[PDB]
Amino acid sequence: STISFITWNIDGLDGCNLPERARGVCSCLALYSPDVVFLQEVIPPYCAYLKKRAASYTIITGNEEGYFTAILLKKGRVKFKSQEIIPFPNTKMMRNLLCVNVSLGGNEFCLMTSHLESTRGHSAERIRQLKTVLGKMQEAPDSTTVIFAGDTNLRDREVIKCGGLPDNVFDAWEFLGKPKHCQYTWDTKANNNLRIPAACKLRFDRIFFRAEEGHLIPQSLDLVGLEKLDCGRFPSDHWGLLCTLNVVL
Ligand SMILES: N#Cc1ccc2cc3c(=O)[nH]c(=O)nc-3n(-c3cccc(-c4nnn[nH]4)c3)c2c1
Ligand SMILES: [Mg+2]
Repeated sequence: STISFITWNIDGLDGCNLPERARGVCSCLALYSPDVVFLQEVIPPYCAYLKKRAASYTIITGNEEGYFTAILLKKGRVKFKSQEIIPFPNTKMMRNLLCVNVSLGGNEFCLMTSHLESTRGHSAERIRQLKTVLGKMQEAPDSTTVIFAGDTNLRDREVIKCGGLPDNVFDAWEFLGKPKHCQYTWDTKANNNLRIPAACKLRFDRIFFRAEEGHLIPQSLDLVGLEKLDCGRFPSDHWGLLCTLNVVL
């Protein structure tokens, strides 16, 4: 029993080299062939690109106002059961939590994604949204494997300020012993898409899981989208995260 997935803020609001960058992301999906893809900052022409160049993935969306999140399900592997949209009532950037209940490899899952409140100034709202996500993860039925993968925009001690991760929720990067090779997902030194002159390295993209003891645990975690495209830029200002969870008995 296993699940492989990619989480990626694909910077859809960047109108520069968007078809080439979308091609780049679809090439990654074809190469790594994940069961599920969690995407953030998707825009309408980006969906149209995914429909043609990643046609074997069912695109699940909630609200599609401006830019939004999506959960892609591999056709034939993942069976869609239901979707739930959890609002962030105090969001100023139309952010929300999207859960998609699915069946995969004989196991039941609630796959969640969000793009938590952006900007340093809205730290208090981002922390409240993280609490909502963590609360929803704990509320899922006991026999279901809960996976959150998204752009949290988290930094410093914001997780500590939220009250920390609960006793039954784990960060995949933390669980694997905080490996250095995938410690930053938003790196202005290694990534040139935004042309930020200052060197900034943050871990905005995070994976949280809630699984039964002795069942699914992270096997691997790797950065994706580190290959420069023909235009000399990367598919996004963010690196994507490729993760596999496996059962260890
Ligand atoms: N350009 C640029 C630029 C350069 C350097 C940094 C450095 C940090 C840092 O060491 N810690 C941190 O928590 N955030 C940093 N951001 C950041 C990243 C996203 C958003 C906002 C932000 N939004 N609104 N105001 N600031 C700041 C940067 C951004
Ligand atoms: Mg962006």
